Amino acid sequence: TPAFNKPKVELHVHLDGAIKPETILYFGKKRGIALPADTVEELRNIIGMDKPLSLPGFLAKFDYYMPVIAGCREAIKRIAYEFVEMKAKEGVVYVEVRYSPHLLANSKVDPMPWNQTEGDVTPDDVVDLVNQGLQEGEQAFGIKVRSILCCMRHQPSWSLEVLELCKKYNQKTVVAMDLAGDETIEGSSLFPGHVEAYEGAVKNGIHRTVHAGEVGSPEVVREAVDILKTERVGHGYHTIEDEALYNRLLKENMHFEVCPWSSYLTGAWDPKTTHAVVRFKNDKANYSLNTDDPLIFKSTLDTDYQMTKKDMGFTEEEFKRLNINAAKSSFLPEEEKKELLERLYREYQ
Ligand SMILES: OC[C@H]1O[C@@H](N2CNc3c(O)ncnc32)[C@H](O)[C@@H]1O
Ligand SMILES: [Zn+2]
Repeated sequence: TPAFNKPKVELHVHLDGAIKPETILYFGKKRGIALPADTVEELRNIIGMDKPLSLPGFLAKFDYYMPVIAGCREAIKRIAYEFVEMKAKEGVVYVEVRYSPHLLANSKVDPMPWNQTEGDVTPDDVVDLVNQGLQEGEQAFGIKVRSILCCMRHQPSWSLEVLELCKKYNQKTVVAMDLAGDETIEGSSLFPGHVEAYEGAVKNGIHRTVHAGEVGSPEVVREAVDILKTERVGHGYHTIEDEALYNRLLKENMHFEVCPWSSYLTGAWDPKTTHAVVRFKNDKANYSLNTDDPLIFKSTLDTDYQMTKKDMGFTEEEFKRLNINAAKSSFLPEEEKKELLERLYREYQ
């Protein structure tokens, strides 16, 4: 009984937010770095979330383990290879992982992250490491996996570099650019750095996706679509507040990377109101189901499917339909995208 026992497509999930508590414990002791706990169980209760907190409160959880990974090549390549394994077990045939290359490096990064000590793992180096562990997992488990480099809202100076990384690793797993981080930061979507990086992505052919509407107003989503020129909208739950902007995005067939369990734990979705995804399922909108950060939300792709099934009354037909759309909205090249749609239709028969 796993809600939807059929191939799936995940377009929204962060690598640094989907690491096995066991691997975190392994590198914590191997490098001698402190950890909130010394047990996979207790470490799960410290990093994991039980009740709804907030976007700034959920983002702090990363501080507990990111230092144990960042800086180590062996750890960056391993978490990428294990990520594929996880997705292969959940029944996901195609996936798009996203992460901030700068948050995992300890060299050539202005504001050094996690108070690290200068080393040699450059940002361009973490993109290559992740490409290797992701490619190895593809041959060992049998699933297609592409990546997405993120732009941190609070750090616009890194953006232009994220764009160059997308151009250099184009198709070599990297298929797009994203803007994640603290959406509560006022005007973080208009910071010249971000705006310039997305302007170059539009003229260079780099795909785009922007975290918006998760906790901000409809104006933020409007800026990601009009000024940043996104091809997708991470979350976008608050878009319905602006009837005009929502119906316009509904006509343009804008994709909405939805994350149900995540919106409840971050406060992005008030539990006393109907979830936006319900309105999406009713309006036949383009959207996909995702996990966002399984490690911190103590969840699995099935969690979200079981949440929409029991609550919100989602049917298998809707599951096959929202997955066919995710495959159509994926940043795969035409040929590969056709192959994906050919496989799903064959398995959905
Ligand atoms: O994975 C890249 C970065 O994006 C941020 N993430 C993760 N999850 C997440 C959420 O969906 N909303 C906004 N930003 C997010 C984390 O800060 C992480 O370090
Ligand atoms: Zn996200």
